[PDB]
Amino acid sequence: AEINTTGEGPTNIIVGTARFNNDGSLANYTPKTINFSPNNGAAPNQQIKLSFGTSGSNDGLVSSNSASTLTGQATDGYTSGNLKPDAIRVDDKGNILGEF
Amino acid sequence: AEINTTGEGPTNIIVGTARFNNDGSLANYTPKTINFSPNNGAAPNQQIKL
Repeated sequence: AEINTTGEGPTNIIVGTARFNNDGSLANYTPKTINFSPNNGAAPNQQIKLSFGTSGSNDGLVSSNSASTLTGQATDGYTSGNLKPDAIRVDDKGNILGEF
Repeated sequence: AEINTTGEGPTNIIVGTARFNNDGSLANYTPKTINFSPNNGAAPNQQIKL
């Protein structure tokens, strides 16, 4: 897989920075986005946009005197699925359920 | 963590006073309140009142 455009420049690695404000609230962080090409036949140049919380808020990354630990993680996305005809079930109000 | 505004002035330390009346009943004590910022991402400038 590859990520960065050019010139740093091993292809794998991004080198950004991050700063926390005086009371541990985040100030800013860079890069906010990532080009990402899997290079395995998947559609190239997916554009992820990492999020680590709004400026000046506890919602994202937060520095503190206490020991550092990861918490939370979430993202968009699925895996391909297919319907199975043997199980269908109509319900009340007449919309037809399906169970992939 | 920090507490006092300015000018004494290590940030940590408050220097108040207290007086007791003639029979041991309290007379007065100062400061009656404390600004307090944890400085760990918690909401800054909590106002305690001792």
